[PDB]
Amino acid sequence: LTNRGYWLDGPWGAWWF
Repeated sequence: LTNRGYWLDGPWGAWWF
């Protein structure tokens, strides 16, 4: 969710590799 990923922010729910 910090715009560092593109599939699953993981702990936040969105994207943050």
